[PDB]
Amino acid sequence: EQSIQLTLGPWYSNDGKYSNPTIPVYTIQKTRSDTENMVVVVCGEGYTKSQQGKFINDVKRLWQDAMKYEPYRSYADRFNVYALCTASESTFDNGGSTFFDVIVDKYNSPVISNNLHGSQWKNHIFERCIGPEFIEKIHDAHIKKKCDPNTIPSGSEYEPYYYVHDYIAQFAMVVNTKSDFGGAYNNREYGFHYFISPSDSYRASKTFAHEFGHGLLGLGDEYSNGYLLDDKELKSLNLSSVEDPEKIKWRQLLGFRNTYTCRNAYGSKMLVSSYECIMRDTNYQFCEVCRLQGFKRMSQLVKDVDLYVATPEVKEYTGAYSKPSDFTDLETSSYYNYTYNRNDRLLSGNSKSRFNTNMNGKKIELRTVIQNISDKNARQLKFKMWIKHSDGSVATDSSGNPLQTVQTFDIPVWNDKANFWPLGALDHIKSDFNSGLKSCSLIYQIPSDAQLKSGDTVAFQVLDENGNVLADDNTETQRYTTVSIQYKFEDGSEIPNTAGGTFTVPYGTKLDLTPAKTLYDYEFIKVDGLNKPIVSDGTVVTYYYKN
Ligand SMILES: [Zn+2]
Ligand SMILES: [Zn+2]
Repeated sequence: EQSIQLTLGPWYSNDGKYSNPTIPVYTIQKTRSDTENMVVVVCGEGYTKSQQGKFINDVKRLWQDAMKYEPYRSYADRFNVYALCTASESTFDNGGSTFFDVIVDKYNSPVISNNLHGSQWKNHIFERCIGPEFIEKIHDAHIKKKCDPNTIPSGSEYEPYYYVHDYIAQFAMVVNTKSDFGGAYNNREYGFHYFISPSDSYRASKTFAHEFGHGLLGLGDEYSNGYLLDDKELKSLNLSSVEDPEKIKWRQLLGFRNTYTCRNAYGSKMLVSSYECIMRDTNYQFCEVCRLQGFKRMSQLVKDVDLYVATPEVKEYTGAYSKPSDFTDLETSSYYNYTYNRNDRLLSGNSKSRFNTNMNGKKIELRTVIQNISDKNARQLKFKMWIKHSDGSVATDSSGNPLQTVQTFDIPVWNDKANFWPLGALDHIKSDFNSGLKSCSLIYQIPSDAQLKSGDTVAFQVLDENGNVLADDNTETQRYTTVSIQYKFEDGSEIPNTAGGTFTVPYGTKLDLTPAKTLYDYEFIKVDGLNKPIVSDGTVVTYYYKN
C-alpha cells in the first residue's frame, strides 16, 4: 500500500534487474513530525520479496539494541525510523543479483560495487534516487524532487542532492547474512552518507551501533594508526596525537570516570581518551568523549535539547589524578592503573555502598562535565552533596550541623556551535572542544567529628535554575523500562505499513512529545499513554489516527 517507486536507468541498474522497483515503506517509529526529529532510513540488501518480514524484524532488533547505548538512548524518542523493503532477486548468501550490488572486498569491507554489473552510479543510489523520492512522498517536509537522477545536471553532479542528508539524518543498509563485517561511507561532498552492516552476525547489534557512531555521530575509529597533523587534530572528534595533557582537546574530562588519555596500542602515536570504547572494541560502551561529542552532534539536528549533564560520580579525594601532571604518562598500564585507583576511591553508582565510618576527616569530590547546548543562554547549575543515613535522614557533626555542602557553577554559552556539524554541513573541519564545556568539581571536607553510621552513603543533586533535579545519586543505577508505540485507527485496527518499535526510558518517566499531525495521509486524532509515569515493561503508548 504505502510505498515509493524508483526509476533506475542504466547508471543505477545496468543489467535491468531493478529498472522500476516498488519499495514498500514501513514506519517503525514516528513520535513527532519528521521536521522535529532525526529521520533514519533503513534498506535491506539480499532479502527477497518473501523475506521482507524478516527484514522488518531485523531492523527493529538492531535499532532497539542501538537505542540502549548512550548517547543514542537520551535521544531514543527523537528518531523517526523507516524501513524500506527493497527486494533483491537473490538472497545475499546465494550470491546472485541483489538490490545494492554489495560485495565483500579483500579487506572484509562491504562495498557497493559499481563495477559488478557496470552500474556506474550504483553507490549514489541513496542520495540521488531513494532519498529524493522518500523526501518528496513520505517525509513530512515533502520537498519536491529538483533534478532527474538519470540525467547529468548542469554544473555540479553533487550539489542538487546535498539537501537529502539534511532531511534524512542517516541511511543504513542491513545485509541479510551471518557474515561478520561493517563499513561506513561518510563523504557528503560527493553525496555519500550511508553504512552497511549484517543482520545476523555474532555481534550484529554491536556492529550496527559502531557504524552508526561513525555515520551519525561522526566519531573516528579509535583503532586507527598514525600521527594526526594539526589539521587532522582539529578535525577529529574523539582522536588526538597531543601528548601534553595541558593542551589535549579533552583536558577538562581528564579524571572523570574512565577518561585517561593513552596510546591505542603499544608504541602508537594515535591517542584515545579511554582504552575501553566501542569505537575501538565493539564489546564496550561509548567512552565519555564519544558520549559528549555524539550528544552535541545530535543536538544540532533537533530543536529542544539545551543541556548535556554527564552522569556525575563521587570519589574519595586524595589528590591523586587531580592535576594535569598526573596524566602525562600515556601507556596502557597508566590507563588501567588510573581506573583501578578510581575504583579504590569510588563512592557512587554501584560503589555507593563503599562509604563507611572510617570516612570521617576525609574529603570527597562530586565531579561531572556539563555542555551548554545554547549559543545564547549562559547557565547556572547548583550542586548539592550530603551524607545520608540509610533511613534517609541527613547526617550531622557533633554540633548538629548537617553534613552538606552546596556550590553553583556557571556554564558558558556554546559560542562555537556553528562549527560543529550544524544542519547543512558537509563535514566537520575545526571546532573548539572547550566551547560551552565546563568540568564541575565540588569538594567537601567531612569533619573529623562526623557522626557517621554503618550504611551511610553520599547523596547528591544537580539542580537547574528552577530547582529541577537533572541528576542525583540514583541516576547511574536507575532501572530502565521498555515502552512500545503502536499506531491504530479509531476502531482499534492496526494501521497498515506500521511496525511500532520499542525503546527504553528511566522507570517513572513521563513522555511529553507532540505527535506528528499526519501519518502517511492519515490525520492524528488522540494519543493514550503520554504524560503518565512509565512503570512497567511493555507499556503501550497508542497513537490514534483518522482513517
Ligand atoms: Zn569503524
Ligand atoms: Zn570513544
